[PDB]
Amino acid sequence: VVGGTDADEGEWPWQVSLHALGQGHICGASLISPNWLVSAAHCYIDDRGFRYSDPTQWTAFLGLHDQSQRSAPGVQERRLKRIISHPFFNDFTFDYDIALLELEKPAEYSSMVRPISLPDASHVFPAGKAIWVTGWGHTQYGGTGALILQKGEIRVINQTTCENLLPQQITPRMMCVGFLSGGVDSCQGDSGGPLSSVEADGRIFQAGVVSWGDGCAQRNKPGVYTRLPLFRDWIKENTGV
Ligand SMILES: *[C@@](O)(c1nc2ccccc2s1)[C@H](CCCNC(=N)N)NC(=O)[C@H](CC(C)C)NC(=O)Cc1cccc(CNC(C)=O)c1
Ligand SMILES: [Cl-]
Ligand SMILES: [Cl-]
Ligand SMILES: [Cl-]
Ligand SMILES: [Cl-]
Ligand SMILES: [Cl-]
Repeated sequence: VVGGTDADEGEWPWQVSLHALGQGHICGASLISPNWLVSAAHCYIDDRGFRYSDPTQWTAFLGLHDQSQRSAPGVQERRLKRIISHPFFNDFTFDYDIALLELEKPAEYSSMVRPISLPDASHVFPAGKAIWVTGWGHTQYGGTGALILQKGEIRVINQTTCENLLPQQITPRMMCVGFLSGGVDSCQGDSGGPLSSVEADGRIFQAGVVSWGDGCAQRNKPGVYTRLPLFRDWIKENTGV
């Protein structure tokens, strides 16, 4: 996250850190039930001789605040049993960039570990709506990740503007969220993490999944996120949640 600040301990208890292959934190995810996470399909693709598609190579850290304090009280580690990528996902256009991760053993809910609510299929997050993005990704494009979880407030951008800013790249599964002036954005290592939207009655719903962007925090180049309402039924069919 570029242009954000340190999250408070326990502030985003659905935010998960996914480590693989002894490389440390790679991608984010969100807790949606005791046994299931939502993430980005693109994080789980074999590449460069590393078998990122093998669920047995991953460790999920729940309740984590600081990557250098993985043994802090309340942090839970879980293995993955399987990774279900959306059947229409592909890594040419990155359309349908969403995956479901099954934990080998259930999370234990606490003040530090608890799920985020999924939005109904009919919900639309309108242009201008404030949304939070969180993660341990780079704090500058080309930079280095954050030890302490970062948060930043961004806003939904008009879909036609999004399409025009990123020509031939934005499908209707994608949503631009950020600022046209830049400054606050997700970045490399935030992929797969949730957008968290505070709704009118104070309830928080997941509003999307960090996917991609042209650089980070640049003017006219807001982050691109997978929309979540479209996938409510698919999530229910595959997880029971
Ligand atoms: C994710 O954090 C990560 N994705 C991977 C994939 C493999 C290993 C590790 C990680 S971390 C990162 C989030 C970036 C969010 N950026 C902003 N909000 N500004 N996603 C990426 O790095 C993705 C990964 C691909 C596999 C989807 N790539 C990009 O973000 C770069 C990019 C993708 C697609 C189009 C463009 C536009 N370029 C041009 C010339 O038009 C850039
Ligand atoms: Cl479950
Ligand atoms: Cl486990
Ligand atoms: Cl939406
Ligand atoms: Cl806008
Ligand atoms: Cl301009």
